[PDB]
Amino acid sequence: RRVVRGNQNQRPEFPPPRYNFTIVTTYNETSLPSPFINDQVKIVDVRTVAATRPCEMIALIAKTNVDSIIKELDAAHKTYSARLTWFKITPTCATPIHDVVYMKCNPKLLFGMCDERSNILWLNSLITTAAETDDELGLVLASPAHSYSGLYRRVIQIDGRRIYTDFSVTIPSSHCPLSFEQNFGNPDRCKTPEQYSRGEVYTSRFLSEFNYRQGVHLAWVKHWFVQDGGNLPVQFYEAQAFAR
Repeated sequence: RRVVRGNQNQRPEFPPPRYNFTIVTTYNETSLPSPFINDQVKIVDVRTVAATRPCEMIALIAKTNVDSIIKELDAAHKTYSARLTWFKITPTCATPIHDVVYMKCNPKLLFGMCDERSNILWLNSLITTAAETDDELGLVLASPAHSYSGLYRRVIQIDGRRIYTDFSVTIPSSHCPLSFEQNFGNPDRCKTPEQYSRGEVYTSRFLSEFNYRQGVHLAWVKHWFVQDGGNLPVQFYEAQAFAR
């Protein structure tokens, strides 16, 4: 288990928690449904994202209809379970890079505001340069390398409904010395359509936990990016307005 270690006087400021949840580190797993689209037709929101300078921090963000599904369960007066999974997708295989399972979700509230969740899973080589956005549905990527270029797919599962968003990402060719190479295409983590179909993909077997709430994880990712020389885009600043 990854833990953050070091002197208190080197911490960033942490925004207050959004929702007090319990990580059920012992919950027993189900295989990952295939992210490939074949026999179940889906509408997909397709976005494009391009970094314009080396080591640029970027965010994969797109409004979805997730609330219209959550609030259908509210009108039914049903709590629900959910799953969030990010993939890097190629025609031959798909690599899950972030995966979370949610239980006892109150549909009066927003996505992710659920009493329980699984371990919060990440590709281990992304933990210091990646985190969720504030509503837990976006992905922040610090110091990408050129090899990050390609197709990213987010699958949100709410009860028995699924939402797909694709991001076509371009990163320029100059080298970023702050980056980590993810080797996204490695067959240990890049799983074929057949492997998903046969029910054989279990994220606990190859992703790693970073069981810190979003506000703490992103605060650290932004702090480490700047302390290593990165130029933080104003998009990732917080509002102080007139206060303090």
